[PDB]
Amino acid sequence: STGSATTTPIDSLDDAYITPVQIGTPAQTLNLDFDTGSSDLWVFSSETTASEVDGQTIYTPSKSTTAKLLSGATWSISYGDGSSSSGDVYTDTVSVGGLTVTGQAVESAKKVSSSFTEDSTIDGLLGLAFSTLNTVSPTQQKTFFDNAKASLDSPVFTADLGYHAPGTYNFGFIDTTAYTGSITYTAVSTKQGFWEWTSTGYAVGSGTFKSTSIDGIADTGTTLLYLPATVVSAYWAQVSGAKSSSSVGGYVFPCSATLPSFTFGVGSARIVIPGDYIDFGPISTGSSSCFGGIQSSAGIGINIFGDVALKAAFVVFNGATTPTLGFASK
Ligand SMILES: Nc1ncccc1CO
Repeated sequence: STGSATTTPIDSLDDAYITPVQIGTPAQTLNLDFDTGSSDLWVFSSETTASEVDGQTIYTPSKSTTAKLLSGATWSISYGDGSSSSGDVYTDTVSVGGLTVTGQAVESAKKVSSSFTEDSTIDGLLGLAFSTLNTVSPTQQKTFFDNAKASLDSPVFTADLGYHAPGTYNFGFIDTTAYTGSITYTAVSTKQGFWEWTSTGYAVGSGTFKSTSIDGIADTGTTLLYLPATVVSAYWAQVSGAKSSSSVGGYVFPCSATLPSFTFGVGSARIVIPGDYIDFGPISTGSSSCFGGIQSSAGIGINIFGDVALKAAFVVFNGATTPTLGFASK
C-alpha cells in the first residue's frame, strides 16, 4: 500500500504545516501537524476542556463506530518548546492520503497548553519519530508509520514541504518526479528516539564550505533551523545590522536586508536554503526588525534541522531495519 497527502502552511510565514487525516467511522477529518520530533498522535476532542478549545475541529469518539477506549491508558507530553498536552486514549481507524491503519492509538486531549489553544488551524499532531518516544502509559503505543510499515510497498515516508506553498507527505514510495538530481542517504542514530544524523558542514552565501560534523535531528515540528552558536554567528555576521537580541529571544535583522543563502552538507552533497527562506518577518506588526530563521541551539542541547532546512529538500525518512535519511534538492 501507499498514501499521499498534501500538507499546507498554516500562515504566510510557514510557521507549521497541516495535513488532513481521517479518523473513525464515519470519517472525522482533522488537520494535523505531522511531527518528525514526537511519537504521539493526539487530537483536540470532545473531551478537551472547553475553555482550551478555540476554533479547532474536534474528534468525538462516541460518534465513531470503530472507536474503542484503551482502558487505563493515559498520555502526557512536554515538548522542547514548553508546550504540553495530556489525556486518555482510544484506538480507531486512521487514514492518511488513502493509507489506512486500523487500531491506531488516537490520544484524546483532556488538556492542552495555551499555544495549542491559540493555534485554531492545528487540530492535533501526528508523531513520526520513533515509537520509543511515545508517551502512552502503562503500555507504550506505536506511531502511525510504525503501524503502517509492514503494509507499505517500501518502509519509508517522504516530506516535501513547500516554501509559501503546499507540499506533500508520501508513505510507502519515493516519487522520483518530486526532486532533482539524486538522493544522498546518510546514517541515522535512533538512540534518542529521533531522526538524528550528522551534517558534513556548511557555507554562508557564496562563501567557502566549512567541513565540520554537525549532529542534529530532522524535526518538521520545529519552524526554524537551530545550529551551534559559532555557525549562527558566522551566518548573521554577513547581514548588515543583524544582532542577537536577548529581549526578542534570538537574532533579528533589518527588514530591508537581503539575506544570504545557507548551505548544509549531506555527505558529499549540498542542500542550499535560499536567503528568503530565512526571513520570518517583523518581530511585531509594523516593526522594521525581522526575526531570523537560523538561530542558536546553545540553549536547547541539540541541533534541529526544522522546517527552514527541510523545506529546501526532498527528504526521505527510511524506516528499514537500519533507518537512514535521504536528502535531494528540488
Ligand atoms: N517538534 C515539536 N512538536 C511539538 C511541539 C514542539 C516541537 C518542537 O519544539
